Parts: sequence; structure tokens; C-alpha cells
Amino acid sequence: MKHRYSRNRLYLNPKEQELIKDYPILLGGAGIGSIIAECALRFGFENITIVDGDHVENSNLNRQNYTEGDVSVNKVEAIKARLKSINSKANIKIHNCFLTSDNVEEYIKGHKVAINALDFSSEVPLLFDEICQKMDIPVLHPYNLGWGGLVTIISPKGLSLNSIAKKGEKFNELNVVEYVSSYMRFWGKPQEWLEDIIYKFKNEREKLSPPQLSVGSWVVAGMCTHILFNIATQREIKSFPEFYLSSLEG
Amino acid sequence: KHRYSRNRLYLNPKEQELIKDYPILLGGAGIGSIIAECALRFGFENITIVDGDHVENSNLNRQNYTEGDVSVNKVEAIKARLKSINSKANIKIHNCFLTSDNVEEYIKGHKVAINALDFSSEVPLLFDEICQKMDIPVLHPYNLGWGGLVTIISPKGLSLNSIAKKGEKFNELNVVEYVSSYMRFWGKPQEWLEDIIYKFKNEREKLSPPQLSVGSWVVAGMCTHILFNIATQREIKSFPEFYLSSLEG
Ligand SMILES: CCCCCCCC(=O)N[C@@H]1CCCCNC1=O
Ligand SMILES: CCCCCCCC(=O)N[C@@H]1CCCCNC1=O
Repeated sequence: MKHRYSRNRLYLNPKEQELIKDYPILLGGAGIGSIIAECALRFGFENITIVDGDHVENSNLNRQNYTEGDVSVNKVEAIKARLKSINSKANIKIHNCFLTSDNVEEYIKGHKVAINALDFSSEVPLLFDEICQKMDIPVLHPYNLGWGGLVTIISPKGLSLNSIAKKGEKFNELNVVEYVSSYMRFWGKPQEWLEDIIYKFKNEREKLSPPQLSVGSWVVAGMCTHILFNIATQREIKSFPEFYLSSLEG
Repeated sequence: KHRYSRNRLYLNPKEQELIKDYPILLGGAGIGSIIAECALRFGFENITIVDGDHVENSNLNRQNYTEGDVSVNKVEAIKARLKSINSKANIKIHNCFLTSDNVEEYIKGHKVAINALDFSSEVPLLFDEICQKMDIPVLHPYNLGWGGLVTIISPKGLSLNSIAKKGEKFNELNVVEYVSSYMRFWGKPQEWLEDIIYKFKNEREKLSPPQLSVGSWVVAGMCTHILFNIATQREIKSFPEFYLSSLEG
């Protein structure tokens, strides 16, 4: 440990603190992932690769780890500045590029765990997971459900998100969230708030991106940091088709 | 504005308008510095922050500060951070410790308050008492490592005094022991929470309780939601009820 991680004691012993220091994490996408990166860095994960090709837009400022001065800059450049001002000795490696079928494997290679925060409009969201399973790299899928944070982990030998994808039609986050609500309702725990926002979003006249709130981003960042700690320290986790849902209502 | 574009459906324009000016008083810029950013990005642009401490190294594992902030007043550092997120936001700071003499005037003028005050200061319980008198509900956020804990003292309800015993001093360990005992009594024991309580008590040296970034980030989300519910007059649980949020729900 260090005096920076002084208040981590009892929860983490010194050997765990050292372990997560160099534990190579791959983060694909610096949007929702920028909140996760700060929470995970402050926890003690100092070896983070961030890959994103987008620039900071105004609409990011309601839930992503950027400032007014960052607007029009590569998200990856801004989040590295933010992260390295929190920990100057941290090993924060960025790549201002979009992932494609040709480059995605070499980026994945060398990491012990990955966070798939990739827009489903790019080409590689599902292929990203397939390579990680092939390489024994578990994949965290964090989602911003407004009031809730949702994480599901694709484990190397388990079901992938394909299981809920339909053969022949495209797959996005609305499918994931509709699976979660149906699963919760199946078990007698309907999330009526979640079903309500899905209904409003689908019956929107105009075709827009899903709404997201700072609440869910902040909650999911904490969830991911806990999950990462469990994965690095070989504590048990729930794998997809099971998931973690956290909200004030719960 | 386009800054709140992705807030749609969850909030209508009139709610976004309402919380913009909803005056929040935040006592304590430690765990409160995480809460402040999440609430500002949500759309709460009228925040008063009162704290007398400086930024220390040990804050960096869970609080909203940088290596450059160390040795600076928390309120100046957190205001710089907040104003870099929103230049037009109304962030009023006071680098002062709260005392019996000043605490009422700070509370005056706010619709809701967040009590994140160290229990070694003079006014943690008096702060709530004054807020109760003035119809100001008070959020008490706690960092339970893996969990976020919030309880709201409502003006006409029980205060934290009810779990204090008149003969010994009262701190956050009493709140957490209350929460864990409540959970076990009602059939959902939090063995993780009891475990960290047990480890901390049997520590040789007397140190401050450990805290993690996860609970800070989770408690910041919970507080922002609770603020939105209070401001838009949606139902919330008041103390002796509470909200506990963790990876397992
Ligand atoms: C109808 C309302 C619920 C919509 C749920 C979207 C939440 C979310 O997280 N979506 C994406 C998915 C791509 C990678 C991660 N980041 C994102 O922003
Ligand atoms: C034994 C382990 C559990 C200890 C719980 C401490 C959590 C916490 O919140 N403590 C303080 C209390 C003062 C106001 C808010 N901020 C704080 O840091």
C-alpha cells in the first residue's frame, strides 16, 4: 500500500493492493468507461488501457468524466489527463482509434480482464467478446439504466451475449435491458421503473439515443470496481446469463 | 441545454428547470465532493459547500481531488472541479468549520441539506436539529466500502439521537452497527458488513474507519436520486428507515 491507499485497509490487505496495482485492464470505450476508470484507479487499479475514437461532446457532460475544457478533444486524451492528475505514477495507456475486425485482437492481447463499453453501432462489439473468451479474459458489460447500474460478466467458458441475440437481426443495448426486465419479472421482482422507461423510449416518435443519467453511471462505476477486485483476487462472481442490478429502489 | 440532452424521458423540462436552482447545503467536502459532481452533472446547479479541512493524500482513494489539490482547502479545490464541469453553475463555498454560533445561518436559505460532517466536530447532531425546525430534510451518506448507505432525517420524524445513548459519544460506527443489526434481525444479514465492523473494532490502534471508492461512487448515485425525489416531491424513506445499495442489490 501507500498513504494514498491508507483508507483501503481491512477491506484490502497489502498483497491485494499490490496485485491490482499492475493488473492489466482493457477498457473499450471512454464514455461510461471514463467514470469507471476514475473509480477503479482511486481503488488502486493502476494499469489501464483505454481505447476510444470519439471526441468529447456537450451531451457527455451529464454522466461522463469530462469538463467544458475537454469538449472537442479526443475522449481518450481527456480521460488520461484526468486520471494522471489523480495518480501521476499510474500506467494509463490510451489509443485514439476505433476498433475494427483487423486490430481488435492485438489490443485485447496482454490483458487479464476487459470492459466492453463499445457502441453497438461499431463493427466489433460482439467479436470483442469472442476473442476475450478465446483468451480466458472475462468481459464486463456495464450499462446505464438511468436510476440503475447494470453489469453482466461474460466468462470465458460461459454463455456470451449472443444467447439473447437473434440470428439475422441486429443486437443493441435495448435487447440487453429488455432481457434484464423480463428476467426480473420472471423471478417475481418486476422493475416497473425500468419497464416504464423502456416503453417511453420505444414509443418515442423520433429515433434518438437512449437517455442516461449520472446516477446510473456513478453506481455502475462502483459496481465495476467491486467486480474487478473480485476477478483479480479470484473471488466468486455471477456470470451471464446472470447479472448485477443496483438501484436506490433495491 | 444540450448538456442535459440525455436526461430526457427520465426528467421533463420543468423538472430540469426546477432542480437547476434548488438550493442544496452540503456540510463536508469529503464524501460530499463525490456527491456534488454527480448531482451537478444531473442538473443541480445551486450548491453551497461548507468545509474547513484541507486536501490530504489519504483522500485520494475515494474523494474528488487530485495530486495538485493536496494541501489546499477542499472547498476551493472542489469548486474549481465543479466550475470546470459547469461554468454557469452557482457553486457557493465557505472555508469554515461549522460551530454552534454559525451553523444556523449557513442552513438558512436552503431547501435540502446533506450532513457529511465528521462526528468529532461540534455540530453534527445540532445541524440536523436546526434543519428539522426549518423543514429542511437532511441526507446522511455513509461509505460502507462495498456499499453506499443513506438515511434521511425528515423534519417531523425521528433524529439520529434515537440510536445515540445519552452516556457515550456517537459516531458513524453506531449508525452502521444499527444498520447491520437491523438487517440480521429482519432476516437479511449483511455478513460482509458485520465482518468489516468486527475487523475494525479489534484493531489495536485507533484509526479512522476504512472507506473505498466503490461505496463513495454508489452513495453519490443514491444521494442524487434522493435529491431529485425530494425536489420533485416524490416519496422517500425517512430515518429510522434507510437505503443500502451494494453489488448484490
Ligand atoms: C431505454 C433506456 C435504457 C437503455 C440502456 C442503455 C445503457 C447503456 O449503457 N448503453 C450503452 C451500450 C454500449 C456500451 C456501454 N455504454 C452505453 O452508453
Ligand atoms: C467500520 C466500517 C464502517 C464505517 C463507516 C464510515 C462511513 C462514513 O461515511 N464515515 C464518515 C462519517 C461522517 C460523515 C460522512 N463521511 C464519512 O466519511
